[PDB]
Amino acid sequence: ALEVLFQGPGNNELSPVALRQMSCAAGTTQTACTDDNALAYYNTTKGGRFVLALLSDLQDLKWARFPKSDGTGTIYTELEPPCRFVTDTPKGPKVKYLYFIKGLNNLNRGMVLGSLAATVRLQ
Amino acid sequence: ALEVLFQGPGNNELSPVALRQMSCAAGTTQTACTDDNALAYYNTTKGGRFVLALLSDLQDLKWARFPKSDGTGTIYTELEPPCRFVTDTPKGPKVKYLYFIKGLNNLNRGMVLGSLAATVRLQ
Repeated sequence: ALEVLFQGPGNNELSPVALRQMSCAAGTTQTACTDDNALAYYNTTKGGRFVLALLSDLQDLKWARFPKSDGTGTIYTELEPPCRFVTDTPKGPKVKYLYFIKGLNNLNRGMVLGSLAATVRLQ
Repeated sequence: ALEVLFQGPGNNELSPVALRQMSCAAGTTQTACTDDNALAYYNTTKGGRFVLALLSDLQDLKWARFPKSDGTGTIYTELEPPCRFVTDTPKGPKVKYLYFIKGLNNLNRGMVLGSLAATVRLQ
């Protein structure tokens, strides 16, 4: 499914890599992050899991929480004010909110917007 | 086919719009732009046709030429150094070169990279 063109690994070459999806817990505060109520889109990277955006039904989200792979702790990441779009889901049309990670650069912001576009448009 | 999520028209809403494709003439110099040897991806915009990137088989391109819609003249746009990727075409695998318009901002650069990604990856 979802893909993005990675600027790399070498030269000026372009490699398609997967924009993977995982369930995650978000909320209005760090304490608020209870159960799984959003979908995080991420790249695997030199740091590890790099999360670019969350997709959720809620519009109040300001925080997302991820447990480290290893199991040695958790990370709380700040979300930007969301973006709303409509997509025709199996249960009918619904508003979805797209939260970019706070501080996400314009290139990665564009990669997500281009990558999701065909599936938002599909009915 | 190709789509991108437009940040607009209002609020923080997201609208899927088509990333349209048109044949065009490119070359190593402005004079070199002879016949149709590339594919320009463009948005329709408040200025008119906004071209974001060219896709071509040639790797020597530095210029692209578009006749104005109206017919009152032509535009020569400067291309950035290209990016190469491989895609399995009906005639087998071929290298393609992606030329971003000179000065293209990172958001639009990312939108193109994300939008093309699923079709590069497909066989």
